[PDB]
Amino acid sequence: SDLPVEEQLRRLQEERTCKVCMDKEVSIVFIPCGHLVVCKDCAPSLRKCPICRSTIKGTVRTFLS
Amino acid sequence: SDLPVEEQLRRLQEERTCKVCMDKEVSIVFIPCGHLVVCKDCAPSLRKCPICRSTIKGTVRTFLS
Ligand code: NA
Ligand code: NA
Ligand SMILES: [Zn+2]
Ligand SMILES: [Zn+2]
Ligand SMILES: [Zn+2]
Ligand SMILES: [Zn+2]
Repeated sequence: SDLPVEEQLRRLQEERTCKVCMDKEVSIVFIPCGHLVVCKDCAPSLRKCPICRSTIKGTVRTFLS
Repeated sequence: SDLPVEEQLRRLQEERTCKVCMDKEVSIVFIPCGHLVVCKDCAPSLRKCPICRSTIKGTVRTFLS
């Protein structure tokens, strides 16, 4: 793709944005699933990953650069 | 911003793309710095993080979703 720019931009914004608050950017990696889908403010409120449903056993704070 | 879409798209592509191979997408988080800047193919060739310069002491495989 090969797809409209604003459509490509929307897809990247979406994958970089928190899946629970739809506001702040992702910054927490779940262990063991490895999803990067929530921000640091939202992570403590979760027992399980929003995407798959693995019970979060650890977390790593990450920075996109 | 408030900036041209193709410019916004370029910035997001760049932050999602490996900083060493400029090809595959980022998928490794460095420990302790927490940078997500390289792919899984490129990570083993590094002793230090490309962005800051922390000596990588561990890694977590992450998936953007
Ligand atoms: Na998990
Ligand atoms: Na590091
Ligand atoms: Zn959030
Ligand atoms: Zn998950
Ligand atoms: Zn790479
Ligand atoms: Zn670093």
